[PDB]
Amino acid sequence: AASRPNIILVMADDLGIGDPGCYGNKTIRTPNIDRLASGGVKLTQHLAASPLATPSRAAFMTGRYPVRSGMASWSRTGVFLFTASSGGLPTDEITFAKLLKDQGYSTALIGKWHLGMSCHSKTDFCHHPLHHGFNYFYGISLTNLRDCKPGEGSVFTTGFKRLVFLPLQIVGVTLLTLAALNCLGLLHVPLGVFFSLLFLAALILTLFLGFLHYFRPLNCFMMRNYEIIQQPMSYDNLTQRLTVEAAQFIQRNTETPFLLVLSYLHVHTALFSSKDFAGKSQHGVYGDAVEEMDWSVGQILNLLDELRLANDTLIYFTSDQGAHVEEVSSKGEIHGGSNGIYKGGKANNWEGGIRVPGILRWPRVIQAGQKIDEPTSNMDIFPTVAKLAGAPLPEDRIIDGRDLMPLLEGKSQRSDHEFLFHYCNAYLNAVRWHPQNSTSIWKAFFFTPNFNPVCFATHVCFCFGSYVTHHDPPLLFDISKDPRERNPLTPASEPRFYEILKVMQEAADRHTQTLPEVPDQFSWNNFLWKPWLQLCCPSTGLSCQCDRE
Ligand SMILES: CCCCCCCCO[C@@H]1O[C@H](CO)[C@@H](O)[C@H](O)[C@H]1O
Ligand SMILES: CCCCCCCCO[C@@H]1O[C@H](CO)[C@@H](O)[C@H](O)[C@H]1O
Ligand SMILES: *[C@@H]1O[C@H](CO)[C@@H](O)[C@H](O)[C@H]1NC(C)=O
Ligand SMILES: *[C@@H]1O[C@H](CO)[C@@H](O)[C@H](O)[C@H]1NC(C)=O
Ligand SMILES: [Ca+2]
Repeated sequence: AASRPNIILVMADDLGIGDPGCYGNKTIRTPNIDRLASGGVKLTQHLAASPLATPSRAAFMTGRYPVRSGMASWSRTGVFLFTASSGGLPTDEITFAKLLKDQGYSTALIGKWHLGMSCHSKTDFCHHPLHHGFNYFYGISLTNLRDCKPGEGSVFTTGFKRLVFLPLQIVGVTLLTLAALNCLGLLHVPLGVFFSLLFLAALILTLFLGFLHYFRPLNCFMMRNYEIIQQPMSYDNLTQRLTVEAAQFIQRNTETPFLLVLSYLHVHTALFSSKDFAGKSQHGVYGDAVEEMDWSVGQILNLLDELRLANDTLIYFTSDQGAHVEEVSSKGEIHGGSNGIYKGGKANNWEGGIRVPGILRWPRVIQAGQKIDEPTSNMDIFPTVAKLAGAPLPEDRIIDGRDLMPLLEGKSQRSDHEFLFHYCNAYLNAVRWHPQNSTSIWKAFFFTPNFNPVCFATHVCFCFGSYVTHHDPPLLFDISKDPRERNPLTPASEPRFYEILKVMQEAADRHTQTLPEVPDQFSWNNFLWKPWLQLCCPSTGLSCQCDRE
């Protein structure tokens, strides 16, 4: 409360809840992170506001549901894939960084943003971290992907199939058959038609070739504030370079309260390690990466000790969302991570994607070794940190996040989340319910995905319909009793079935009455590659090579 301690927010990319040591895993080496759970609280029911990178991060930064800022899509694209697109965290939203920055904190973002860059001009940076509360930024505007490192890139495959291969095949077959018929004297085919097919194939093929050659350079680069330092992004000691920038930040603020947000690229698809982690792993390169990530955390702790700030510094650890279930290469390699006993993962509202690692450590205040089980949200630190810094919560808008200091200081035993909603981009998927006078977790599902190999089909389940199956009355679970979420409830729990789904179903109805009309930050105009938005470090246009790193 107006304490003004140092705040370190550490967010791992896609790290499953069932991967760290302090959570069940027995083979992975996540020491420094366990050396953070034993020193404080371990959230056992930490819920990310979304299964995708962009919206989850959007919710974290704002403490508001992705829909309030219109940072969730209705299409199959739930995250930004082009640095040169105009969609981003709304210029009118307020991040906890801006909040802390106004109270005089030194703010820094090290690593991944994934909330847009510019709007109308390549340099307006309307959505850049420096126009959302951060004084300093070292990292990447978009996100790490297979395509950022030559060896895979099956991120676009589904589209490559529908947009290039298949039509390339229709044209091809059409031309081969037209040639046979014409050659057989069953049809006269004018040169003008063969020309039209060749032309169309050349065009589709050139665009596809263009895409393959430029995607990586135009979308995978390193930045330092408003400038490109490395294009394309190199993996030479990436996790190490983030740490140094993080470490260097803390150090230049040993006497000023500071806010550090370390958003690692790990362990998002396209794993990697330094010379020091390559090989020794559990379930492959992923483990090699996760364990490298942990070495980074530890590196920051020892610095906190070295500088004697560890005692008056709030540290938090989490993952933007669950580990990727359907993430396996072609030559075999099984990536993605694990979410333990839980069902689902990255891209669906099944615990495995909603649930997630949540750790808090503040020596001077939080009782080390503690363990909370009440339902907590990804959006909860926005209000928690605002208080810590004495920054006032915004009153012109609603905040879904709930301060969690009373829960971590034992001043309270129940979290203010008896009604949590689970969206799937713009689509209101599930709905949780921790009844006031009970310890049961009622979870309804207005719909559910449709796991591909009975969702390796499209690489990621959706929220649309052609891959979604609605329910009426709403399907219902009781994660409190059945966490594994491997058995719907209707027989025994039938004495209050229609009863509960009446109190829950109303929530959504009364809830959706606070969802204002806001622009779709994920519309086609805000998601598509805009040439005039492309940052190109060397020359002008598209031939951007950079490495000031
Ligand atoms: C006050 C901030 C205004 C930001 C928007 C500025 C729009 C005009 O700015 C111009 O936009 C062109 C198209 O993107 C660019 O090619 C020019 O280099 C840029 O100067
Ligand atoms: C974007 C991909 C579109 C694929 C559609 C291909 C339709 C076939 O192509 C069309 O075939 C006609 C007769 O064979 C020709 O007269 C047309 O000029 C030709 O464009
Ligand atoms: C530990 O992690 C590996 C992959 O990193 C995974 O295969 C294993 O299942 C995890 N252990 C648990 C808790 O299931
Ligand atoms: C560490 O990063 C530096 C960057 O200059 C590089 O020279 C070195 O080889 C890296 N360590 C590795 C991967 O051996
Ligand atoms: Ca992610």
